[PDB]
Amino acid sequence: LATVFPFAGRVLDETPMLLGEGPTFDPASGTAWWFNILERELHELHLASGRKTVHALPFMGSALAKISDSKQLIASDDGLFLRDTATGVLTLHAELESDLPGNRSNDGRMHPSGALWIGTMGRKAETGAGSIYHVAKGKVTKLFADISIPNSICFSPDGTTGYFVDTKVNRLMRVPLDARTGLPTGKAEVFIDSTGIKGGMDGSVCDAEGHIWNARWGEGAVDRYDTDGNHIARYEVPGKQTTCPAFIGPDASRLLVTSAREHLDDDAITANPQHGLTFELGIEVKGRFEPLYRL
Ligand SMILES: [Cl-]
Ligand SMILES: [K+]
Repeated sequence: LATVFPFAGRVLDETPMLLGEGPTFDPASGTAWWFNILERELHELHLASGRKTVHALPFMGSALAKISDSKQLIASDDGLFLRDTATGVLTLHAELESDLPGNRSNDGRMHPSGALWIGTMGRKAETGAGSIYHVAKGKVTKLFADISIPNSICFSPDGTTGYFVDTKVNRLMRVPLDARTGLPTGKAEVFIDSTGIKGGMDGSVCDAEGHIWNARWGEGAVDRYDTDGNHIARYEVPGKQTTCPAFIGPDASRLLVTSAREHLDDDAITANPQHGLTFELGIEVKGRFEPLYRL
């Protein structure tokens, strides 16, 4: 091998996140959204102005989908909730491991059919405690079981392949899908075996050409893979506990990257105060805006 691109981007938000995750962009308002999972915060950044707002949640949100200009869907440890964007009022939409207090939600992403894929996990990453679910029109269907840390959920440009990983295993899987529903039409196949290679495969996006861009926890990097699964580049970022990328900007042509301070000792934070910050890379990407969730 991958070509290394040292960081030449910028800091989008100087506030450090304990566990920055789940970033997404609303092109209609020009606003990036992400979570601070463990602190129950939903962060809002208006890009053009740099105006930052932090919204307190009664649960650990980990994924956000737009429904309309007035409504969003939030996946959390306590279920799936509708959020009114004007008032911030939250209303239960569907249960999601709502009777499993030992688990929380993690990585999730919208399929172009309007269905959400969302991962869950034991709060201590208990082996095999997690799953990946499909949510469409409030109906929840389990897709994959026995996953310790679900991650890297994303989809090919035509909606016909899904990708995911168990971060504890680091074998990125591909799944053939029905593009009209986002449901699998075949079993998962190993696409990228990165087992034993340093760092954990965390959140991913898939660009307009079908390349996967994966945040690598512990390596301060976003790794890019071509459509054969070759590792062609590594884009360095200052926060080493890299968690997730997102396409941002008016042409979905910039890349936002969240990071985390979780577990890091005080000396580590002192040595690198950029742990946990939210960045933009210096390079162009050819992205796509996230699909809307269909009620
Ligand atoms: Cl160009
Ligand atoms: K739960």
